[PDB]
Amino acid sequence: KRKQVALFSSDPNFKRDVATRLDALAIYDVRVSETDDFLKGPPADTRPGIVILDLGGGDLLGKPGIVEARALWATVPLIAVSDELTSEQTRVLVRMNASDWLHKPLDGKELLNAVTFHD
Repeated sequence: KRKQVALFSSDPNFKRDVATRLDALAIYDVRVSETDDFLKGPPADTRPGIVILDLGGGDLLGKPGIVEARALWATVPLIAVSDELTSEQTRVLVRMNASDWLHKPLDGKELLNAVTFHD
């Protein structure tokens, strides 16, 4: 019934605030994990609806098989959250085919607009 949301972040403030915001909307089943858990792809016991990936400074974009790991998630919408990136990092982000590029600190409205657009 509820739309599964996989959230990946190494920022404790961001994890708490995004899970609280989406869980207050009641129509989302939100799972939270470390940024590098994204590389593992979806678990066989789940059915992802949306992925929220907190890239931070963009350390994960320099990981060798990152664009291939995105394909493990098939065509689920991907919401990318990051601080400012370089052109080289923006290239990887473009290949990762995210529907939204949110800049930290994200406002309430911007995240809810990105998630509800795919509903």
